[PDB]
Amino acid sequence: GSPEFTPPSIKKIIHVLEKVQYLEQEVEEFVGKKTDKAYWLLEEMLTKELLELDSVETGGQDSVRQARKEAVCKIQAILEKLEKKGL
Repeated sequence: GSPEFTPPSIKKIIHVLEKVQYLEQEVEEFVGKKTDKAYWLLEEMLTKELLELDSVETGGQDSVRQARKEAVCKIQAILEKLEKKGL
């Protein structure tokens, strides 16, 4: 048919990454607390997306390994930003 751009499964990497982008913007607002029930869930939701992306087994996919590592790094930046939003 046609070559097109962006494979089929790659779309998920975008879908998941798109989710992280929204989570980041939410953190900036999030006025939760380090010991708040929402904060736990807030950190919980972030870790959840990271757990989904870090669930692929793969084997010889450089594109996946690169995206997987980059995605996890993003969660790290937000995780700390939240640690200071709680208190």
